[PDB]
Amino acid sequence: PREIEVSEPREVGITELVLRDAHQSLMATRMAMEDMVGACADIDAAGYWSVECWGGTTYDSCIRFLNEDPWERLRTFRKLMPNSRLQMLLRGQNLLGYRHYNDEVVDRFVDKSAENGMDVFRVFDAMNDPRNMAHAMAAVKKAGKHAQGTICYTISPVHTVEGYVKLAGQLLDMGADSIALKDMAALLKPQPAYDIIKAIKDTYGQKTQINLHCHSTTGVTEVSLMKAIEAGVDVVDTAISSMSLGPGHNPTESVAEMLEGTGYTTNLDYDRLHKIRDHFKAIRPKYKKFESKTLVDTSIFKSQIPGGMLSNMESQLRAQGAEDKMDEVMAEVPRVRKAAGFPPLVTPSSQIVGTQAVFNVMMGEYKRMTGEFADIMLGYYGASPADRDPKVVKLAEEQSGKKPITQRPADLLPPEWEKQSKEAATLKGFNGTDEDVLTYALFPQVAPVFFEHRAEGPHSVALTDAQLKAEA
Amino acid sequence: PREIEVSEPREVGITELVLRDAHQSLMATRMAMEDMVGACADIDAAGYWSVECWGGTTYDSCIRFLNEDPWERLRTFRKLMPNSRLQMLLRGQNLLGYRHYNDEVVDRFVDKSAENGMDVFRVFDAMNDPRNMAHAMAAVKKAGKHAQGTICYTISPVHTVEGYVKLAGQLLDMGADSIALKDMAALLKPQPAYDIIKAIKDTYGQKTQINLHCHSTTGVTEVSLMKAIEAGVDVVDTAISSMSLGPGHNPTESVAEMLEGTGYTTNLDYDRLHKIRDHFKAIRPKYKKFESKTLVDTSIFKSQIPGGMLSNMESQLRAQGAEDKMDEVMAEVPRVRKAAGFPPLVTPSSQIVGTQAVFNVMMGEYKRMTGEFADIMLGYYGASPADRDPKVVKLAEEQSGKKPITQRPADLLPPEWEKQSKEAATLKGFNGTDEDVLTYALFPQVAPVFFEHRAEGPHSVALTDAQLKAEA
Ligand SMILES: [Co+2]
Ligand SMILES: [Co+2]
Repeated sequence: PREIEVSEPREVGITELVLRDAHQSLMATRMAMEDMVGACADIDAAGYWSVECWGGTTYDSCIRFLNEDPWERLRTFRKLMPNSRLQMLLRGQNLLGYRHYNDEVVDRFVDKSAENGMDVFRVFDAMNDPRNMAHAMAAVKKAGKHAQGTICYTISPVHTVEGYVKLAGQLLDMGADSIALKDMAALLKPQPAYDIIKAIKDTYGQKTQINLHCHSTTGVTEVSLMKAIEAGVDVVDTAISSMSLGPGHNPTESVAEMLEGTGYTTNLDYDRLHKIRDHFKAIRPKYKKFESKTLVDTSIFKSQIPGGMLSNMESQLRAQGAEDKMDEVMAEVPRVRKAAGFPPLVTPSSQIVGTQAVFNVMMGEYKRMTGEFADIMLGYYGASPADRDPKVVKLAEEQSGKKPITQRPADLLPPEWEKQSKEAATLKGFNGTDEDVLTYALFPQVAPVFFEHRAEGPHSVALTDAQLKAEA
Repeated sequence: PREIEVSEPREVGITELVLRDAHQSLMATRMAMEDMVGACADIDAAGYWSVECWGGTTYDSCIRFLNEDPWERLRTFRKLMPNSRLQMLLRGQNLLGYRHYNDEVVDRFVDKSAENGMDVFRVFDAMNDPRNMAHAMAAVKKAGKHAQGTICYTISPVHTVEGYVKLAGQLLDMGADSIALKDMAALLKPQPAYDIIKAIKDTYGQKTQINLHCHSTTGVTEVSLMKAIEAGVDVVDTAISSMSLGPGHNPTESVAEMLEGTGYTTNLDYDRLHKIRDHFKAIRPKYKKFESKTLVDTSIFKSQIPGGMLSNMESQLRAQGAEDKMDEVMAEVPRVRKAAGFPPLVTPSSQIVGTQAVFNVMMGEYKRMTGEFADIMLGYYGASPADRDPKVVKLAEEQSGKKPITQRPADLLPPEWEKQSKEAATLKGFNGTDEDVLTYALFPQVAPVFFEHRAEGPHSVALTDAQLKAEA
């Protein structure tokens, strides 16, 4: 009988994700605003450390499918949840956009987010390249808001506890007010959860604030949450029980209840949590057309491939006849990833790698690369966790005509704000605010159609109470 | 920074529940035999410590809804899973029946179960009265099979770690080959899971075999499983991922994967587990008409009332108009339970207490008691964990005319085998075996209808592949 050191009795902070990541993961970010605002009061009085309610795919979803202005959604939340720390997910130099943007666009986006009420900015990069997060972090500090540097967790031959402790130091070196360990594919097991959270605390000290964001996709992360807390994690992200599990997250009430008697405790009001649970439990059924159909999947521990990525490929394979070659492409991924430097397999890396893996089982190994893949191999998306296969790099140099870069990609981007400003100002509907110019800069394709319909007001693509009853 | 003692690195045994409890909890025990046998080979080679595949509600379900002979199902499993230890759930002196039976019926039932292949018998009692489990345990030892004494976990003012360690000793005192901690309502939290499993091991020694059966109804039991393993639990019950969570159990693959690096390990073959997962993942959809619609519910931690019990009452309340008195009956339960001696709230105690609670909010407090309730208060179902309110006892004595007893109820039951034998032998279809006589003794009402249709062969009340496609 050995022994395990655990942190002193203490409160554990909880961030509620129901308003953003939960519906983004369980119902394709289609959650309408009218189905959320009725819980904002209770959520505000629940006792959460922070409430994730913006950023991520919600901006896209708002203008693309709900005819809703993300900014207006941010202002209503700021108003309905006055005492809460609002939190968002922002993908560094990419913001919530489709590409890297010149620093001047980042400054404004952060600026307006803060100005409209955002308090905590979780800045992250798919490649885990601290340089892509650098300027975003700065803008956040400039606006006097909380800058949370993010480490996208993943499993690979080059990812080690030491490798994560180093990244933490870089994030702190660039002024991170706290470090977020983000595990979107529920790959973080219990021992690793404990060792990593302990290693960071031991190296930079107990005052270092760390927030653990784990999905429940594989079904082992709630145990990791307990281990992270024993290791001393400061805040853990959860989703209200009526909106949890599956590709979602662990249950807030479940994570709050499991601690009774451990010496660890949460600052949550269970009666409030109970109102928020019922609120979404009544609403969720209307979103049945967008739910996933797998509650637990551990396959990723053997294949390194996340369901969303696996399926996306399977379709590409049928849409091209002989898909049965799935077994072949499922074996090419590991090799393609390695070539790219073992980037964490999250959007967009996951589709970039997945797709390329197909063009390797199809035409031939790198006989032809997509423009996106070539861009990763050449460094236009940043630095990889491990050096990329010089061979495949050269091949990309020859197939693209672009030369490899190794410095922060945005270092080559020219000012564009003025160019954006003018362009958006010619679209019917444009209201003149920077907010709208950002909308156009982030979604050039949708900004037009949205600016023209916005006056109609937001909508819902969910079933109506009528459609619901008429179905069953 | 304090420290927590954990058991030495070691293998943890796993019992698969997919074949019995999983479908009993997720799809009203309607799982057809033709939808299970195709996984028996893989399940047999998976590496499970035991495979729960009989007993519980499956006997009833077989003869009542599937026109299937439980005994034939037991013989096919014994044949398709030759190298596995088969396990079942048997409710002591009640067997799988509707009442206590004279010892001679228990002897035969166990006898035939063993003779038809059952290896591990999990004997338990709703009231946790060791005397009701006593003879069943004996019969199991007589037949040279594994006798697992069961402790139904629950939370109440009189249930303590000490109180459970005592029960364990009684179970061992009556020859238990191992102790099963059964938590049907997912009430077992992590610290309690650790303390109880440690207290038992510390008191009777490390060789004492303990199996932990936890449901996932509240969403905190997988963390309890980790704590039980650190405390030294020997075997934990899980359900294959495509048939888990909700009122079900934790995911077998999830519980197997979360241990990597802890020093704890399982003896499971992940590829086999992968075939069993897909097998049930393809079949499960056909049982959609019987699924529950709540994945996580922690309400029971505040109300002591399990969803199934809560709903059952709510219907009784509407079926009697003013149900809105739910808030009243939900407050009477605690008081009614206390009166009965705080019995664990599982079948049948839960309905007996729930119903009576209504007749207390309706007619008046105990103005009228059901015959079942009177029976609990008088002791015809056995001893309660804590002494019953002498007042309410007297009231039952007066309303029933029955006198209170305190000795094992079966001590007053006369031989009945011969009486059963004759009676069943007059039913059209009866095949003459003791097996059939038992069927009649356990389900007098159904034995007739089943004995007459059995020749038609088993059926399925699930959707057909055709009905499935035609629906969506
Ligand atoms: Co997430
Ligand atoms: Co059970």
